[PDB]
Amino acid sequence: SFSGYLKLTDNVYIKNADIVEEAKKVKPTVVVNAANVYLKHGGGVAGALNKATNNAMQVESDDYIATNGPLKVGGSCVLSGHNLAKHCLHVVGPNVNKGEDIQLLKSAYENFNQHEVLLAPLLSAGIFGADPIHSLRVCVDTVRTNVYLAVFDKNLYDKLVSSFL
Ligand SMILES: NCC(=O)Nc1nccs1
Repeated sequence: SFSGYLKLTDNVYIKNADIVEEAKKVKPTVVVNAANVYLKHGGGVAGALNKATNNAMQVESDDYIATNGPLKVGGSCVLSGHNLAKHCLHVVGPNVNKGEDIQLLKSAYENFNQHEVLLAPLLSAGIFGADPIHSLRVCVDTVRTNVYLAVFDKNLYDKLVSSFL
């Protein structure tokens, strides 16, 4: 199972790790993708997860969008986890760099509550522009299921742990 995680709360765990390498080692039931409404996995966590699937995640995502249309900001969809997980939960956190409502971050984390255990990144962090310290706070105050957070950046991981209330 998951190893080397620091326990933050009853159900939230954190590790300085690349989520792609973490998914390949663990092969969790659910890996969370930091998705956009179009499921266009170009950069950040999405680009890295998609590249690990040899673009199979993007091909599957384009078929999903052709059938269903775009997701809502704060929404999610369950697709295949390919070689990374049983399932991928594509969750859309607000992109602050696109002027999206930061209050949607709580709605985005609520999607995690439909899964008993997940491997996930901090929503809206990185190229999505939100404060990762705020994202971790919303995560621990919203998610009740078991979430294993992978933070790629060592310096950010240290800052998150040392500032955790
Ligand atoms: N290029 C790899 C990468 O970005 N991995 C990440 N793991 C967690 C968040 S970002």
